[PDB]
Amino acid sequence: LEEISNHQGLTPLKLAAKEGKIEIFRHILQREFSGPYQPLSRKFTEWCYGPVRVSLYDLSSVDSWEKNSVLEIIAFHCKSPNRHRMVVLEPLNKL
Amino acid sequence: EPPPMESPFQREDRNRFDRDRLFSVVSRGVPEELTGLLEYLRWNSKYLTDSAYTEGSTGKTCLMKAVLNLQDGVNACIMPLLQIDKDSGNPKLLVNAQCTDEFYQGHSALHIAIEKRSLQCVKLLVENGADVHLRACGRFFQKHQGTCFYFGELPLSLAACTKQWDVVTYLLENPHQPASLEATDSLGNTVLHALVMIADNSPENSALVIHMYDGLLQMGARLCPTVQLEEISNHQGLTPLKLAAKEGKIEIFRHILQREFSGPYQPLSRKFTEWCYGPVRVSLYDLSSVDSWEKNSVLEIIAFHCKSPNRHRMVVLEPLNKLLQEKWDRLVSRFFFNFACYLVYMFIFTVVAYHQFGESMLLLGHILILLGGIYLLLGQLWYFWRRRLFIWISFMDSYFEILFLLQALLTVLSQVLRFMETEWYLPLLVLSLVLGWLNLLYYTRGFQHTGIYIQKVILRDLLRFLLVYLVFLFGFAVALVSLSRYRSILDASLELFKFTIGMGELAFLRFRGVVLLLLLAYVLLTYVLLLNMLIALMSETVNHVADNSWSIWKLQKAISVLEMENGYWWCRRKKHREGRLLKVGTPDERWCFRVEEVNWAAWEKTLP
Amino acid sequence: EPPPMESPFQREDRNRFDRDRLFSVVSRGVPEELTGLLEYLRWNSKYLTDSAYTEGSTGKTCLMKAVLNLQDGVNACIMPLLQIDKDSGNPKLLVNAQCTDEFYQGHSALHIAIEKRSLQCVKLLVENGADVHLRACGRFFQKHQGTCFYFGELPLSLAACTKQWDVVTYLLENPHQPASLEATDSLGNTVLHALVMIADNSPENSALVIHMYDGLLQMGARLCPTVQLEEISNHQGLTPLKLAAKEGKIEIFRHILQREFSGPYQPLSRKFTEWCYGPVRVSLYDLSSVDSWEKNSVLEIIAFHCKSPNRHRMVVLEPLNKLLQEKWDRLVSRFFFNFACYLVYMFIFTVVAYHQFGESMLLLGHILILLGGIYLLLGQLWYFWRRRLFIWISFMDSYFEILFLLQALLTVLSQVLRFMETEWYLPLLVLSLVLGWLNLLYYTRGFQHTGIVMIQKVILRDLLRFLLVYLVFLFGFAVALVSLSRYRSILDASLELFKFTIGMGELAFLRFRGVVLLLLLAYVLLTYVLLLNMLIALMSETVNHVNSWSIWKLQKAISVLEMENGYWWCRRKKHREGRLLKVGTPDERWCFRVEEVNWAAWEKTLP
Ligand SMILES: CCCCCCCCCC(=O)OC[C@H](COP(=O)([O-])OCCN)OC(=O)CCCCCCCCC
Ligand SMILES: CCCCCCCCCC(=O)OC[C@H](COP(=O)([O-])OCCN)OC(=O)CCCCCCCCC
Repeated sequence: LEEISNHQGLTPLKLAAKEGKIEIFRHILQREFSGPYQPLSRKFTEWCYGPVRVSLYDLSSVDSWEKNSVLEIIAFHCKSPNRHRMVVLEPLNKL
Repeated sequence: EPPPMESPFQREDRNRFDRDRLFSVVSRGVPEELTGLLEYLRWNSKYLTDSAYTEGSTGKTCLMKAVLNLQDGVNACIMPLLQIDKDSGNPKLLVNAQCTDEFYQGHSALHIAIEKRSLQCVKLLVENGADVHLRACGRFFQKHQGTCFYFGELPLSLAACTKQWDVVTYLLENPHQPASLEATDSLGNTVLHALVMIADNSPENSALVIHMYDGLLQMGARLCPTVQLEEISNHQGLTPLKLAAKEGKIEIFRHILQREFSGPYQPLSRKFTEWCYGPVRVSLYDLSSVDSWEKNSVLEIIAFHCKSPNRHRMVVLEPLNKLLQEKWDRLVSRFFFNFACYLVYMFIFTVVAYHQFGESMLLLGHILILLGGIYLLLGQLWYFWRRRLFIWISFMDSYFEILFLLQALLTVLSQVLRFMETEWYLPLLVLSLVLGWLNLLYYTRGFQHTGIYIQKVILRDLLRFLLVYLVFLFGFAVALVSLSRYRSILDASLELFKFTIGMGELAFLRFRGVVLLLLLAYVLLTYVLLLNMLIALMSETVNHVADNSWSIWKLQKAISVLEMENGYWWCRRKKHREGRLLKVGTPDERWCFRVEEVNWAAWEKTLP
Repeated sequence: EPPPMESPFQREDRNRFDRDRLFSVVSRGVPEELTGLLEYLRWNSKYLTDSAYTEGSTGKTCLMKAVLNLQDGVNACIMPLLQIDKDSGNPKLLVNAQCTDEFYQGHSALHIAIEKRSLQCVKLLVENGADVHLRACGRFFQKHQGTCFYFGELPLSLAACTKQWDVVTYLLENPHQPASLEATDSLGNTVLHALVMIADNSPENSALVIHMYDGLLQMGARLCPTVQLEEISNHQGLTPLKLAAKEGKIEIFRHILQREFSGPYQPLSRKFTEWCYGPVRVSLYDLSSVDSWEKNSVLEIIAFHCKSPNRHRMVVLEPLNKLLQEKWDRLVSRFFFNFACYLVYMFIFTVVAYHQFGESMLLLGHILILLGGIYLLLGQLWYFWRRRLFIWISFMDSYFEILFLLQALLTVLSQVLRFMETEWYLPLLVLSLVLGWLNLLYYTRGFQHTGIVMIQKVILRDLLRFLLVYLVFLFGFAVALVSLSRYRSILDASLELFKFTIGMGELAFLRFRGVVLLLLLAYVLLTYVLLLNMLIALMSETVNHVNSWSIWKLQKAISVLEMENGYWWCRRKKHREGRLLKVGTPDERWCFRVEEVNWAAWEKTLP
C-alpha cells in the first residue's frame, strides 16, 4: 500500500514530505515493527553495544538516485516552514 | 568501513562443518547440530581459533557470535562450543581470543558478555579460563569525535560503567581469576579514571558516576586496604581528582573534593566536620594535591590546563574558594606594588614621549625606558616559556600577557631604532606608549568594584562579520575606483570605512548617477549588516544568562595569584604550604585546611 | 586565628589528673574514670575552674567540653563533674564559668546545652545553679560580616532563635531560676529585638520569626502581664517595630503593623476590625509609634534612616499608605505654593540674567536674587544639619537636596563677585540660572502623570567604572597623538577626541599621517566597543521583566515628612492623626480608620 501513487505522482511518504507533515513523515521513515509485522517496517536494528545503536534504514523512494525522490521534494517542491526540520531526520541527515 | 559487529542481515566478511554452518548453528542456539564438529576438526587438523573459522577483517570467533546472539540471557551453545575447543587440544583457548581489526582491536567474548548484562555468560566464561584483564585497544573503544564507546579498556571498567554491580562483585571476588582495581588500560586509566572520563555534567550521569565511584572506593578499601586507589596516576600524570579537574567534570570533581563518610569509611573522607553552632559549620578539608605547593596541583590544572567553559565554576567550590581568597589576601600587597612600579614606568614613558641639563635627563629617561622594556620582555618571555599551552587554549583570559609582550617588544625596537637614528622610531614609541596605557587596565582586577566590571562574542561574531564587511568594502571600492578612473583601491576603501565608522564623509564627473547608486547601495547594505551586528549581540542578552561575572573575576584573581606565587623571573620565591598537619584517623595524618561555613537556609531546613 | 570551639582532631592549646586525662574522660562520657580527681584537687589545693584545667586561649572548662560532646543528647559525666565541683568547695562554681577570649567571650555551658537542643542537659544545669542571664558577648556572637551567629546574647534568646519551644517554656517557667523576657543583651536588644534581627525576608525564615514572636507575645501576656514588651527600647532607642523598620525586614514589619488576635489576646492586636459589608472591610489601625507626630517615628525611620532596597515597599503597607495619602492630601497646597514661589524666583532670575525705571528695576532684581540665594542657602544648610546621614545612605533619592544647595551657593558667589566688580561673575550667574531651571524638575513629583529611574540607578553605579576605562583610553590616545605631532596640548587633544566621541566636532589630522590615522581609527573602534558594552550592560537590567508607583509613593512620603516640619524660619505645630478610642482593658489607643475594598479576596469566601 505504500507504493501507490496519486495523480501528482506522490506516494504517502512523498506526500507527507511535500505537505510538510513532519510527524507522520518521521514515523514513516523510522517505522519499526517486531514479530509478524517486521516486513512492514522501514528501519532494522543491526546491533547495540552500550550507548551505540546501529540500524539499517530503507532508502526506497528516499535516495536522490530515483527521480522525484523525498530529498528532491523536500529541497525544491515543499513550501512549508518545516523543511529545515526534515533534513535533520534519520536517515536523511547521514545520507 | 569497519564491518558491523553482529548483523542479522549481513553475512560475515571473509576478506562437513564450514565457518558459515557453525555461525548459523551458534546463532540459532540449539547445541544438537554441534555434534560431529570435533571429529571434523581432528580429521582436518584444525582449531576453532584458526583464520578460516573467524570473520576475515575483525577476527571475530564463533564464541563471540554465540555471546552476541544471547537469547533470554543465555546461549546453549556456549558450553558445548568451549568443550569442543578444549577437547580439540587448542594451545590457545577460545575464551582468550580477541579481534584483530583496528576498529575492534582487543574485543573479547567477555566484553560482549558483560555488555549484554548476562551474569550467567560472564560466570561461565570466567569459570572456563577467560582473562579478566584483556584490554580493548581498538578505535571503537577509544574516545574520539565519532561513533565510539569509551569505558576504559578492561572488563571490570566496562562493568562499572554499565551499572552492573553483580558483575563487578563477581569479577573482583571470583576465585578463578580475581580482577584487580589497580589494573590500567592503554592510557594508564584505572576504573576510577574511566568513571571520571565517562562523566557528563547532567544530573543523572553525575549521580550514576558518583554512586559507582563511592561503591568501588569502599569495596577497594574492603578488598585492598593496603593501597590507595585515588593516588594512581595515568600516562598524563593525573590522579582521578586531577583528571576530573582537567576535563571539566565539575559535578564529580566537587563530590571528590567534598567527600565525607562517617563510620568504618571515615578514612576515605576528605571533609571532616569539626564543630557546628547554629548556621555555622566548620570543617577540615584535605589539601592533598590541591594546594599549589605541589607541582601539577588542582589549582594549576584548573587555571592553566583546563579548557572547559566550567573553569570559573570550579574555583568557587570549597575549599578552593577559601584557599584562593587566603592566597590573594596574602599576596594583595605584591600585586599593588607591581601596579605601582608599572605606573611609575608608564609615567616616565609619558614624560619621555612628551618631551621628544635637560638633554642628560632625557637620556636618563631613554635608558630607563630601555631597561623597563627589557625587564618586561624577559618577564613575558619566561611566562610564555612556562605557559605555552595556556595562551593557545584560552585567549579570552590571557590576551593581556600578549599585549604586555607586544608593548615590551615595541619599546625595545623603538629604543633600538632611536639608537640607529631611523626616522621610524617615533611611531613605534607612540604606539608603545598608547599600548602601555591600555595595558594599565589589567590591574583593575585587584579591587572588586571595577574588577567585576561582548568580549566572548567578539571572538565569535567579529571574525565573520569582518569577512562580510570586507567583501562589501572591496567590491564597492573597486567598483567606485574603476568607474572614476577615488584614485586607488586603498583610497576608496579608506574613505568608505571612515564614512562607515562616521569618521569621514563621502565625496561624489561623468556617471554621477551610477556613483550615487553605488554609494546608496553600500550605505544600505552596511546599515543592514550593522543591524545584524546589533541583533546578534542583543539576543545574547535577552537569553537571561546567569550572573557569572563574579566567578570570572574570581578565576582571574586565581590566575593572578598562581602566577604571582612563583615570584619574579629574577628571584624564585619560596613556596608556603597551606594548612597544618593533623591526625584524622588510623597515624593517618593529612594537611587539613579549616573552612568555616555560615548557611541559615540550610540550617533552618533541619529544624522541625 | 581563634581556636575551634570543638575539634575531634586538634587538642586544646596551653597558652593524678592532668588536663588531658580529664578532657579525654569527659569526651568519652564514662563517669567511672573520674575517680581520684576530687582527692587530687583536695591534695593540691586546686580548683576545677583554675587555669590548669581549662583551654589556655579561651578558658573552655571541662564541663563545657562535656556538653560539647553530647551523645544522644546526654553525657554521663556532667552530673558527677558538678558533684565533684560542689564537693571541692569551689568559691566560684564550675557552672556559669565563661570564656575569656575575645572571640568567644561570655560563652557558657548553658549556651552549648541549648544549642545542642538537649532539654535534659538544660534541666540538669539549671538545677545545679546555672545562671540563665549570662551574656555571650564575644566577636563570634556579634552581628557583622564573616563567620558569626547573632541570636541575642541570652540563653532565652538563643533558645528562641533556634526554634526550641520546650526549652523556652522551661526557662520561663522553671522554679530554680526563672528567665526574664524583658532581659537585654549588651546592645539592649531583648528577645523580640533578637528575633527581628535574625529575620530575613525569605518565606520560611519569616514564618519562623513570626511564629515565635507571636508565641513570645502570648507568653508575655501570660507571665508578667503588667509589662509591655513591645515598648522596650534598646540602646539606639528603637522598639522592635522601629528596629524592623530600620533594618528593612519587611515581612515582620508588616506582621507587627497588621497584627490582629481574636479572643482573650485582643489587647495584643494592633489592627481592629470594625465592620464589613461584602467586599468592603473597615478596620482600625493602632498608630502607636507610627505617627510622625512624635520624634523618631516609624515613618521617619523608614524615610530617612532605612537603607535597604525594600524601603519603598514598606510605605505602601497599610496603614502607612493611607496615612501618608491623607498627609499628602492635606499638604498638597503647601507643596504647590512652594513650587510657585520657586517658579517666580526662577523667572526673576532669568529676566535679570537676560537683561544685563529699567536700571532701578534691574538693581532691585539683583537684590531679590541675592535674597533668594541667601534664603535657599539657609534652608538647605539647615536641612543638611538635620539629615546629614540621609544624604550619604541614599544618594539616588536625595541629590536634589544637594543641587539646591549648590545653586544657592553659586548664586551667592555670583552676587558677591559682582559686588567685588570681578568679571568672573557672569559664568557663576549663568550656571546658577541653568542649575535652577534644572532643579525646577524636582516638583514634577507632585502629580502622578510626571511623577511616575532604572537607568538612573545603573549610571550612578557604573559612572565611576565607565569613566575610569574611558579616561584611560582618552589619556593614552591623547598623549600618543600629541607626542607624534612634535593637538597643541594634552587637554586640547582630549577635548577634541571627547567632542568627536559625543559627536560635537570632527577630528583633525605633516608626516606620519598613516600612524595618526591608525591611532584615531583605533580610538574610534575602541570607544564604539566600549559604548556598545555600556548599552548592552544597561540593557541586561531592563530585559529582566522587573515598581515605579512604590518609588513615587516613597518620594511623596519623604516630601511630606519634610514639609511637616515647616520652614526653618517658622516651626509648624504638628497634629496627631486618628482619634483616642478605647479597644479594651481603659486600653485607649490613637487608632486610625482605613477602609479597604477587595473583590478578589471576598469572592473566595463565598461557597
Ligand atoms: C628596571 C628595573 C630593574 C629591576 C628592579 C626591580 C623592580 C620590581 C619589578 C616589579 O615588581 O615588577 C613590576 C612590573 C611587573 O608586572 P607583573 O609581572 O605583575 O604584570 C604581569 C602582567 N601580566 O614590571 C614593571 O613595571 C616593569 C618596570 C619595572 C621598573 C619600574 C621602575 C620603578 C622600580 C621601583
Ligand atoms: C524675597 C522673599 C524672601 C522669602 C520670604 C518667604 C516666602 C515664602 C517662602 C516659600 O514659599 O519658599 C518656597 C521654597 C521652599 O523650598 P523647597 O522646599 O521647595 O526646596 C527644597 C526642595 N528640596 O523656597 C523657594 O522657592 C525660595 C524662593 C525665595 C524667593 C521667593 C520669591 C517669591 C516670594 C513671594
